[PDB]
Amino acid sequence: DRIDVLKGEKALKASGLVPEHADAFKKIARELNTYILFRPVNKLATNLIKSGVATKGLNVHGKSSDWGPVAGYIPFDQDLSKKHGQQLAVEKGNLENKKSITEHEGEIGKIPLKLDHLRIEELKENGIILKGKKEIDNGKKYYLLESNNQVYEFRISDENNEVQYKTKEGKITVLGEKFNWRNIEVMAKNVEGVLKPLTADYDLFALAPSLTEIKKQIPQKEWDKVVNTPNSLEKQKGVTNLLIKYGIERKPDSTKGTLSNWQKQMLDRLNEAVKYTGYTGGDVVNHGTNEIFIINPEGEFILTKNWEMTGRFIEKNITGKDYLYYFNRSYNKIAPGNKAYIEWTDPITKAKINTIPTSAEFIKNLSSIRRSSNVGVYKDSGDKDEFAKKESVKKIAGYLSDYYNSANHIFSQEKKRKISIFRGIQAYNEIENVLKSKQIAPEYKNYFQYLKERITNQVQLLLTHQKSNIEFKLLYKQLNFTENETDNFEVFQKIIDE
Ligand code: NI
Repeated sequence: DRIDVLKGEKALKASGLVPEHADAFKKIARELNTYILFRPVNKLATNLIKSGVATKGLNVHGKSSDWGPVAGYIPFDQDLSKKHGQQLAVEKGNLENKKSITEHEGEIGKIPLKLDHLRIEELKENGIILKGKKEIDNGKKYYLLESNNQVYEFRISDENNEVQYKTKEGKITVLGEKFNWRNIEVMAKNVEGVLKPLTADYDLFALAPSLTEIKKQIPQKEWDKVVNTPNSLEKQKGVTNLLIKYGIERKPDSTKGTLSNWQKQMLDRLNEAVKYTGYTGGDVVNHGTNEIFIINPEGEFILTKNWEMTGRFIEKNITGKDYLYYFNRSYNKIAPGNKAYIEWTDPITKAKINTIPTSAEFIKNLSSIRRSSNVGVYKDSGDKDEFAKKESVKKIAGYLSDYYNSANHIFSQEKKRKISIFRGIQAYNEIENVLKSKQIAPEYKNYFQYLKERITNQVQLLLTHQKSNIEFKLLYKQLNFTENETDNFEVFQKIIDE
């Protein structure tokens, strides 16, 4: 799990959050016994945010800029964002910015970018732009601004800090355009009749509260009456109903993007803590859901370098220590040694995967196959057994997610690993049965063989991680040395041959 992660001040610098904000979060995590995870913030947006600039909310999906004079802000023209020249990307962004203005009837607009005094300085402190030799045009007083832009040229003005821009001599934008000097406009919010510029916001990746702490707050009588009973080990639906009842876990059928009542109070707490530190731009956190910034229940800072590392960190320190977290995205629980993990290629996206899919990924994968081959999982037309067939695929999707999540509501840490392995085995079994009906189309057959192999591989590495001599023992316990050598050798030979 701790695969070369960063921590302390180095983790804080890589995350982009403003130092005083992260520090106030540290207290929340500690007062509430919760893990707080954030996506990394655009590092060129940190100063803007600490200086009070407002953050973008739900209504603006335009990417902020990482380069040029506009760096940190959200350019109306997305060819000035972290998307240097991706045709498809820039076109999607520009559209979103236009719609942001039309759909919010005045609450969102665009205003000319004004690089004040201190900002130009800050840009100069970094490798972004430098001031320079003045320029004259239409009786206007200018100052070009040097930026490694391949395709654009910029410049500022004197009285008004307005910043302008034009295409290079014979260069074309990625949309097939070119033009003369136009002011640079950025996305804005209508505060009290006045449009204020917007910058990057703090993206919550997750909030993982303590399950044991939660249990302690629930009336003892009710808990023992909803938990301690008939469900033998696995299948704790009771735990789930209590978490929903007391506003800890979101409603049954998660609306488009609803937040649990505990999550809403947590947002208020975070935003309130940031205001208390002098922030005057409103809220810094606006919704709750490849490096990840982590603040643990002890106020420590950690930063994971990629998704596999953060998936393993969550399993070991958060989920494995009884904090709450649900995986929607998959990862390999045990990392690759010499023999790389086999891969599957999505027919449509052409993406490659080497993990056991979670439920939603499984549903998507099957969707790619359905598109690409134009047939469903089964072949018998005039559906008969149409009920079990559908149920069958549903059971597999359920077990794939259980492999990653059944241990979320299980208290015993040693039971967590045991239930997870067993879930993987149930998935394998269900998949094999689907293949044993012999009524599966061929493009799906290949994908199911891939699932069988990855499952087999991971379940073998998990068992061994616990008991390194378990392979030997599973076979050894089945042998009998009270018999004579020859008889005992036949038994051995049957077991490994079957
Ligand atoms: Ni956001």
